[PDB]
Amino acid sequence: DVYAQEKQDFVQHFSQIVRVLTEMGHPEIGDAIARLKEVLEYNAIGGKYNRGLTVVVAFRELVEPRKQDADSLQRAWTVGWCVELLQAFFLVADDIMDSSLTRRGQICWYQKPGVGLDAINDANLLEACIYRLLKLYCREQPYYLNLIELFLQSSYQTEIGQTLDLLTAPQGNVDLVRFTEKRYKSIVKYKTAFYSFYLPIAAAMYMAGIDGEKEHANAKKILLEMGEFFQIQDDYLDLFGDPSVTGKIGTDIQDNKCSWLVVQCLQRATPEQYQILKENYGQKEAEKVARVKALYEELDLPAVFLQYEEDSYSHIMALIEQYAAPLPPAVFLGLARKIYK
Amino acid sequence: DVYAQEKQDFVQHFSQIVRVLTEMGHPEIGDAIARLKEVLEYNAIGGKYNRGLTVVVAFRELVEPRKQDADSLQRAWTVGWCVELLQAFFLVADDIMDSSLTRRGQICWYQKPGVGLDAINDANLLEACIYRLLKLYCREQPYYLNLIELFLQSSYQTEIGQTLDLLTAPQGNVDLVRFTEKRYKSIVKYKTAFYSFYLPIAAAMYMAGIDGEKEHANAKKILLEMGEFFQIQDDYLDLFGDPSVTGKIGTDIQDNKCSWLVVQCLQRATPEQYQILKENYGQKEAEKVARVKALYEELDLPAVFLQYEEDSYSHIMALIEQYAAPLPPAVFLGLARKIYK
Ligand SMILES: O=P(O)(O)C(Nc1ncnc2sc(-c3ccc([C@@H]4CC4(F)F)cc3)cc12)P(=O)(O)O
Ligand SMILES: O=P(O)(O)C(Nc1ncnc2sc(-c3ccc([C@@H]4CC4(F)F)cc3)cc12)P(=O)(O)O
Ligand SMILES: O=P(O)(O)C(Nc1ncnc2sc(-c3ccc([C@@H]4CC4(F)F)cc3)cc12)P(=O)(O)O
Ligand SMILES: O=P(O)(O)C(Nc1ncnc2sc(-c3ccc([C@@H]4CC4(F)F)cc3)cc12)P(=O)(O)O
Repeated sequence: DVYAQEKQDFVQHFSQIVRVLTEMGHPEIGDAIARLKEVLEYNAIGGKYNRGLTVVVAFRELVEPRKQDADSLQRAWTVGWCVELLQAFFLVADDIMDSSLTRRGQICWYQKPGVGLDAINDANLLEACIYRLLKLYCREQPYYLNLIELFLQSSYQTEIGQTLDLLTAPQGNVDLVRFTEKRYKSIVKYKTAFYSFYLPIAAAMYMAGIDGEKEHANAKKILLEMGEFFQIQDDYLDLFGDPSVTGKIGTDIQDNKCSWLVVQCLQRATPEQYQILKENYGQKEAEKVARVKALYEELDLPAVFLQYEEDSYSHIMALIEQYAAPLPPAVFLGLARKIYK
Repeated sequence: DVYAQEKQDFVQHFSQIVRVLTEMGHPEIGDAIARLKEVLEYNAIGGKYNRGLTVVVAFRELVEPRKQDADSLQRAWTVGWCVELLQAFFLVADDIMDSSLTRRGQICWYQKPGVGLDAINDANLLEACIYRLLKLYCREQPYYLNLIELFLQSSYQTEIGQTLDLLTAPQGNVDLVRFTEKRYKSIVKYKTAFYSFYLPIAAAMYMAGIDGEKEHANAKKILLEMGEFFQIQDDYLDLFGDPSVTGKIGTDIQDNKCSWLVVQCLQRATPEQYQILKENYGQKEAEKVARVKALYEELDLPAVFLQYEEDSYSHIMALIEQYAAPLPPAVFLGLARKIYK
């Protein structure tokens, strides 16, 4: 299991990441750096690390082993951690915006006592640490500027998607008319697919000298289609998954979210079916949640998902056959096997 | 008035800034871009634009007029606007953290109805726009990477200071023991001086080919000492200024802030004077505010400020005489004349 082999060394490298981001020439800022230590430890640790590890795995698959020295690996781990800090920045902030209670089975940072909206500044420091790391480890490298720009573009794309999400589903203002498929695909593309699929692979490519605009265009065609499928999967499993399988528990309906399900549900309705969803979707009560689930069931939406999963598997295989070269197909396929739940 | 000459053209260029940051190949994100237009217009417009204009004025003073073509000026205006967007990013967010009501005599963005904590994402888009602008206007230039890194370093330094501020004065937890001078100088240095004084001049230098580590070290020695003085000035004027002069009205005492005044006040106290400040500083009531002001008065703190202003003027002149070369002294002096209130 190629990801499980690399994990040990990756998660150990965190010690050094934090040591270096807090390494004492200016004793005056001690107290803020301490706080920075605390923010990293609480927010970068505890996930599965899929995105970060994809950098280290791709790097191994993309570089000639002759050219995989100790330095090269330190940089790969670091850039991997950069991806993880990006995620930490987004999540700290999104949890504030969504009024979330927990994240990874523990209290969101901003809910922790004495933190509150100070978390906004903490999220910003998380983003800042990316560019500090890139500079400490990669300034002298020929791909240095490509990475800076790739992280920046990835932040912008994610923010644009978050904006589009916030527009599509305002807390307190339940409206289903703007839960369209065109709109769903866009949110997923910008809000998750880009930084979760494209970014880690693309960081790997750059680090191995692969900076062709055509090569990157091709990786991206594949990786976006992948990330779309994997988000639709999570939406499905949110409801119809056993929570032993998932790890979450499915609040998408109480939270009035733009899930793939409710979208597809919306397309397959006599006018009278809409009124039941208007009535039930978003409410605290549990009997209400049940009537929504029963509804999606009586529209054989599993059958619709199953069909989507077939077609999607076929298309992605085709893409990989057509556009992976000159990359090894196992960079894409290994990712798919790792994220499939 | 060198700043008043450049203002017209600078503020007109905003039209183009916004046109370009919202310029339609991807119709799917229309709705988020619209929102981006709205965020820029509300948050980048309405200030004095000192920081932004310092880029355009310095550029004129630093480049040989032969080499000040139409392109060169577009880039100067743009980078100026980049500074202004940085400010917009910080202020949108700081207003959330401080639970501010108004900013520039109007409702803070996050208080505007339908915005709320969505403003966090909006602040982030403001930061993102800097790097989009830098790329659209400067990618091909030899100073491109220096600007990217300068903006990033400036964000980090500001955030670190904001962290140190948040630590020093927690809303709800009034403690004066950590309002020390060493701590005050640090907050000002990182939170304001760097990005308000050093950054705009340094962006100008880079754009004119001045990338020496020694030249930048020297500009910075001057500009930090300047920014320190100008913040101490604002603290003073917050209380002892006529508000016809200032434009603000002095809430620093109700808001339990780490002002230069309260700091210096703390150093000049029998133990019994502290108890009056413990008692009065931070409270809603007005009679309480008065007893604080009366206190600072009876410690001849104007006399202490006056002395500080003399010594400070002398030191800054000395710095400029010693370290401005090979820059023209009028870049520093013009800045001082523009910001002195
Ligand atoms: O037990 P499930 O996972 O629910 C089962 N699924 C499968 N069963 C046997 N082979 C495959 S191969 C496969 C699959 C793998 C990857 C992908 C997407 C393309 C990718 F890799 F991104 C899509 C479908 C699913 C799949 P079903 O729901 O089809 O009954
Ligand atoms: O009886 P098999 O079909 O061979 C069964 N397979 C599965 N069963 C229930 N869900 C999934 S999902 C799945 C799967 C996931 C990803 C992929 C493709 C390689 C990749 F990860 F892109 C192919 C198949 C297989 C798979 P087994 O492998 O446990 O024997
Ligand atoms: O009417 P105020 O402004 O209050 C008056 N101030 C001055 N009066 C006549 N010349 C100068 S030159 C001067 C000054 C200018 C710049 C600076 C700081 C160095 C810098 F430029 F950054 C410090 C002091 C103040 C100053 P006072 O408070 O000293 O009575
Ligand atoms: O009677 P003057 O001393 O000549 C009087 N000057 C001032 N009066 C009250 N506040 C200030 S603050 C001030 C000032 C500010 C900045 C500077 C130095 C050049 C710089 F902006 F660094 C020098 C003096 C002069 C100044 P005027 O200029 O209106 O005639």
